[PDB]
Amino acid sequence: FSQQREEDIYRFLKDNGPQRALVIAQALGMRTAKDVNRDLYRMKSRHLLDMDEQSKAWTIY
Amino acid sequence: SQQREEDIYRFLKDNGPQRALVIAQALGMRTAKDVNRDLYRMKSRHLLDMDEQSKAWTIY
DNA sequence: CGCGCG
DNA sequence: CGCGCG
Repeated sequence: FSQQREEDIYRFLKDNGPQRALVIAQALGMRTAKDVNRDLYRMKSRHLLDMDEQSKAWTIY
Repeated sequence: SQQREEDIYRFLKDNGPQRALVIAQALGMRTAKDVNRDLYRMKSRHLLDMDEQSKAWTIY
């Protein structure tokens, strides 16, 4: 987390719809999905986001 | 190849099947992540094998 | 290649 | 909790 990145993540998914972790990271200047996954799963635990297990895509809920 | 693999082999040979954490600490390192790259690299070459139940690596 | 895991 | 992942 660095630092309110979850806010940026939230804006991207809100404006671009359901996207995989790799696309989210690249849209924020990062390289791999590992750079944002701990954030995504932290937001998911707080019911901010949710992931479709089939498409591995993250969306706002 | 990277000499460390030879050291992992000797440890498993003398101490028997061990989990990745034990192997790493035996070679001076801290976590399993420090040796997992070598382990699976040796597995693909059929040097080692991991018991999926106990997660212990052995000579195969 | 899914990996979230500290 | 397996995770090797670049």
